[PDB]
Amino acid sequence: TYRDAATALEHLATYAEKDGLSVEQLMDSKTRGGLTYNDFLVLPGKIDFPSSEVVLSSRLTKKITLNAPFVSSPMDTVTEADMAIHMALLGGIGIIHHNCTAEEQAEMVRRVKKYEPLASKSTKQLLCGAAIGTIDADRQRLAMLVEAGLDVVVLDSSQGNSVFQINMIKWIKETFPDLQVIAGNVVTREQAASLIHAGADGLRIGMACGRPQGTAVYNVTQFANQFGVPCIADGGVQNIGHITKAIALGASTVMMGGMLAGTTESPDKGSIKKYIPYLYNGLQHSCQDIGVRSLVEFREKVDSGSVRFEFRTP
Amino acid sequence: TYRDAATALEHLATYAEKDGLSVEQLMDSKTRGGLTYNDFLVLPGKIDFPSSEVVLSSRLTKKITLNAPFVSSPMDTVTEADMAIHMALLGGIGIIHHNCTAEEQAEMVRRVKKYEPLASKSTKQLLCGAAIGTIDADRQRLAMLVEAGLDVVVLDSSQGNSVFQINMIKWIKETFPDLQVIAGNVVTREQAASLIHAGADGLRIGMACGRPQGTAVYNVTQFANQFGVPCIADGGVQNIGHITKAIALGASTVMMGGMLAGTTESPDKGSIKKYIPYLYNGLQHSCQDIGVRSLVEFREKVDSGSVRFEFRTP
Amino acid sequence: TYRDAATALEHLATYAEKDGLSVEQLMDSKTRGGLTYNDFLVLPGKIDFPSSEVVLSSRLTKKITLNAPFVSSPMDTVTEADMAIHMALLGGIGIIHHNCTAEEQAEMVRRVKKYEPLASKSTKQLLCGAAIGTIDADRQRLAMLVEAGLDVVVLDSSQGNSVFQINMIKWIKETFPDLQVIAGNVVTREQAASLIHAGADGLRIGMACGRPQGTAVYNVTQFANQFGVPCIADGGVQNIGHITKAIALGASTVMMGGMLAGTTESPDKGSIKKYIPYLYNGLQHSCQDIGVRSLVEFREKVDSGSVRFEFRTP
Amino acid sequence: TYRDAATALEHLATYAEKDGLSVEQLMDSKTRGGLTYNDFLVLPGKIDFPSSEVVLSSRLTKKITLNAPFVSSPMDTVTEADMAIHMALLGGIGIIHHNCTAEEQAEMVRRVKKYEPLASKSTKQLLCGAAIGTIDADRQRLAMLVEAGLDVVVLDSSQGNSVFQINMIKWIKETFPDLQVIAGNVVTREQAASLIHAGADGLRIGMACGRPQGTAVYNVTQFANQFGVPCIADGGVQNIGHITKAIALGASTVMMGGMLAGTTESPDKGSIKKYIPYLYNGLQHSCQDIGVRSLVEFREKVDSGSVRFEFRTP
Repeated sequence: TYRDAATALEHLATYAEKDGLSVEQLMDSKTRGGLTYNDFLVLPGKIDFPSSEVVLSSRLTKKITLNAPFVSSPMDTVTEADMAIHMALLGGIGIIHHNCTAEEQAEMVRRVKKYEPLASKSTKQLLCGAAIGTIDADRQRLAMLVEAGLDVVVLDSSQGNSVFQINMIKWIKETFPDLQVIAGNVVTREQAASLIHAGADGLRIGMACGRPQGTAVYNVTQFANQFGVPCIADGGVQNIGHITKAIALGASTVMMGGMLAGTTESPDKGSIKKYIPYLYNGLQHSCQDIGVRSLVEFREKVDSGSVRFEFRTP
Repeated sequence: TYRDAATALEHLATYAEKDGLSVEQLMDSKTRGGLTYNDFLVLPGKIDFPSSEVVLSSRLTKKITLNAPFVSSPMDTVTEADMAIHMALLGGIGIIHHNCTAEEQAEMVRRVKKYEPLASKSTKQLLCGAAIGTIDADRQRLAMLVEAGLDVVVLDSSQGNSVFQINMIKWIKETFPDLQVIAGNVVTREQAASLIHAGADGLRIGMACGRPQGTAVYNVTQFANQFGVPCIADGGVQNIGHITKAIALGASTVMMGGMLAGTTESPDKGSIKKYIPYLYNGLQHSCQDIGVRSLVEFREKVDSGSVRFEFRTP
Repeated sequence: TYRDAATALEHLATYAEKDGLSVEQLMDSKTRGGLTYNDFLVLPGKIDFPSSEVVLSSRLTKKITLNAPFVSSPMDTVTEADMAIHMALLGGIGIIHHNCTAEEQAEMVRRVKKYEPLASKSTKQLLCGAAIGTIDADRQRLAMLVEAGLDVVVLDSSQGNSVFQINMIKWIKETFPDLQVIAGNVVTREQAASLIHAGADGLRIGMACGRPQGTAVYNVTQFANQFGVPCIADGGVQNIGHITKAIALGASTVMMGGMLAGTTESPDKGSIKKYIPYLYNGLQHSCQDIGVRSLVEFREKVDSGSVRFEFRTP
Repeated sequence: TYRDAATALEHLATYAEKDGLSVEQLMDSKTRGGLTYNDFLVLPGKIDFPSSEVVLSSRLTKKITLNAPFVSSPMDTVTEADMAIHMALLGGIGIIHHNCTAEEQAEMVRRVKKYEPLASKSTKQLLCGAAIGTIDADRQRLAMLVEAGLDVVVLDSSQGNSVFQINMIKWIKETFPDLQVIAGNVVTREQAASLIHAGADGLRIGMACGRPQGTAVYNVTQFANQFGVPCIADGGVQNIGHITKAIALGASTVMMGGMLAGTTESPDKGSIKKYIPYLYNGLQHSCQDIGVRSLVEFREKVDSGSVRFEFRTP
């Protein structure tokens, strides 16, 4: 009559595929269309370890790795020296905004770099990022930032795939060889190809014209990750769920803007000194539930079709 | 011109399939995606009997059968001795919560078991269930519950497919052979396989990480029912419609939480002594409309493709 | 360069099919799922006549034809003698409700039948319908209604495909051969087959258990219309758009409940003497826009794939 | 290990198609159904020029080309001589409404034509359009409008594919050979074929009976543009996004109604003298982001599958 319980693990082989969808099946522009994080769930797996064991090391750029995938956005309502210092102490990084004079921006970088476990350090000084535009003036700005000790620059554009930005990337790589460059914003595979070819060390993802973020992250990273170019998901995550899903779909780090506005160190959500640990633990538990011991493993399992997904009805 | 009325039953054969969808067609993760109960309807069939004839006997675990598929959730706002006693008198069962000391929980079980037609009885005493965690302490807790006469234990976890829970299942089966074990929570076929292999007598279904309940119930039970492992649908049903659909998709019993908060016997919806009969009759009428004389028949008809469904637009 | 304007009608042949969807393509339970009237639009065609020319004659049952497809529902808030008289004068019909004693119901019928162009007449007296249940008592009720001059009886059930209703149909046909019987409610092809086989002269369409109305109307009528059994759409139309779409999908007449509550003749929307003409003209204009000169033509064009449809996003 | 950055542009060839959907893939009535502008996004491309270089010249009719695709609707709340004069000065055109006597309408045209860079001019006088019906009286009306200097007439109908309108088109072409005729409204390929065959110089797109605008625009223009018959999108655009998408899908110009109600020159949104430049620049930037240097190029790129799209979930 009924099947033997002892055969339950073996009986999974009478099925053509694993329960749920692979990421490739989920992210089908032809059938499901463009997806946001709220449009799907990640299915749980097997828990064989405590969440405390989960490693969250994350590539920010080709040469920079953080102990956590959290990056503060270059918004004048979010990141200044205070934010950048405290994000780095907590294992992420801060991208200092450029709605300020070049001198003011360099002094903020200098404050971070002069500041004295999970901590993001270069020099042994705290890591610092900063945003610039691709206007002629930003060349002088960048030179000042580099003089102040900048580790990574983010080129700040709604539409990054431009001759202006490509030229800026090429100039930076030639002029400041030790500086890591994150280009963007991009939402398509073609945009990604163009800026990778130009010499980008990382990409920033998000945008009549635009693209649903989940679909953007998947299609850009599916291409970029083949070139070892890590991507930042910058679509305005609001919670641990959004962060887990951004990474699931291919992002290496996640940019936090509105999420961090209102915290103590922003220029009330309280202190980042509590909030980032809360997110860090939340992401450890997400990985635990999914059955992966690191974000590197998480990426590998998803790309192999081991991690499964389900599309959600409205 | 027009076809003869006398040929109407025979003309149904010029059609390739029955009107509406089979459950397999409905629950397609590739086309429709993940479904909740509100996303579909069960199509009516042929009424050849009064609703009063409908039998609602339901398997709780491999060895325990109830006269009705109603199970009270182990929530400190829902089930205590009062609830558990009255659920059992009405042909269902109550799972006593464990947000309390082990001694307090055992005394609540003892109250149920010492209490003196559709009634759920073991000993001739009322059936009682209780929830525990899978922490080391819960081993001592369970021993106390068993001493008090416990018939079935529910392992209480958001994500039940863990080494901790698997170990707990194996220990219980070896230590308390006469005790029935319901494992969970699970939402996937793989999770179900793992806990069935470990020795579960039943599964509890429901859950960044999770799954729409209709899809969860279908895919877990489609696997579990082959092993004679009955599943409890625990996604928070709110009405008779939800209960009918949970069972349609494969659930053997349904867990009621919020539905029963506010009733007289919970620790105003009035008395369960009225409400459960109301639900019992409602489910009889649902079965009647669908054209099935029992929940066993209902399961068989659905799995054979006889019972039909329709997906609902928003 | 550009194509000649003179060839525009001929160039439509380089296309594999007409623009938009056929009704069969629209009403696909596998792809689109279950549809309501709000989920689609009828595409316009070619206007070659004034709307005043549009004929709205509609089959109520195998033997009864009305000058307009409007039927008042058997609700004690909608149809009594006043409503039924005035609906018949305007070319539709009224189904008198049965939330009343059999004597009271017969007197209401008698009032209609004794009352002295588009007018619905049998005898030369106004046509009258009435609802009954399928309980033993309704046999005596029906005998009284028939004595009072009843032309058509509607069997009033949420789920009409029952042994009780089948028995009632067979008894009526044998006992009152001149009486037309509308059976229901049904939502599926199988239910329709059963009640047609029993001897129904018409079907009433609409209903955990149920079906989206557009899909119900299409699938029931696609079957029933082959047997010359006209169907009433009873899903609670609210406007001219709903009425046009119900008929487009296969309904022969449309039942109005809530639409007519609040009018002067119901037991403020004003007088039916104004409202029905307003709907009558609205439906003429709908037919005009679609390019059909009658509801008979409308049915034929839709079933041949000439009339086209478009599914609407939310 | 990782792929070389230098190969990034070449690696795009291992993919079967470009990222995102072609317009033909997007506008599938069978899979996605009927779409509105809010249901999709246009994907960004490569920026190789400043937005100021973007040319927005747009065909209004076979013989009339405007410097911008903006047309004011013939609504008595939107277009009169003031509106029409100022729209023409800004490189678009105004269609004067006909909820007025024929004499009053002709005097409004006369005011435009007698008025003394991007400016729309015929004679060297400002271009003027006007709406008429297809009633017998409108023949005398049109003669008066033509005497006043009318350049283009719009036949004003909810459903333009009628013998009345076809007759009117043929009469106009024969009687006033120098007058350009825009026929409509149409929403289908068949309606378009009929009015093109009759002699229309342009079509106006938009409409129980109707069609989602994005789908209407695509299917009508995909046919009409082959005959060099430019189409006006008249579905009530509200913003720059709507305007960009209407043109993306095939429209040559866009009609603005509600958008322009409340402006200074309508019979507060301020002056059109500011608002139209704002829209003009917005559309230049949209084209820039997409990577096209003109609306002619935009049409060509979209029809070739170069410009890509993404369907948006709710």
